[PDB]
Amino acid sequence: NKEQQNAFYEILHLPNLNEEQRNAFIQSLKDDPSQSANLLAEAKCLNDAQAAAEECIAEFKEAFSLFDKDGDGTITTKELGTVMRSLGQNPTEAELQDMINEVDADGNGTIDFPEFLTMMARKM
Ligand SMILES: [Ca+2]
Ligand SMILES: [Ca+2]
Repeated sequence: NKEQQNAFYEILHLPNLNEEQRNAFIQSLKDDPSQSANLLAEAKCLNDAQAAAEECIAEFKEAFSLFDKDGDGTITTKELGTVMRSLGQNPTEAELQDMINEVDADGNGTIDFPEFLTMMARKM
């Protein structure tokens, strides 16, 4: 309860959060203060997505790692499928292909972290 306390305060005073959002980070950092640095980062991104670039990239990396299970810095068509069918969805292997193709810049059949970034940026 030393650097925890700091983050706590900082979240309290992040201007742009609404008080439902504020409340979320707060009581959740109470139940698990070991997670202090991570909740601050997420809120920092939530509050100013332009100003909190590193914190957004931070969180977005962990999102990447979720699909990129073998960790070769790339999301294959298979890894997409592997993740999705684990979520009870049943895609035809032709939609998995259309889903990668729809966010693939250099058109090499997979998805790199920069391409991943663009997709996130796009909606919103
Ligand atoms: Ca991979
Ligand atoms: Ca690519």
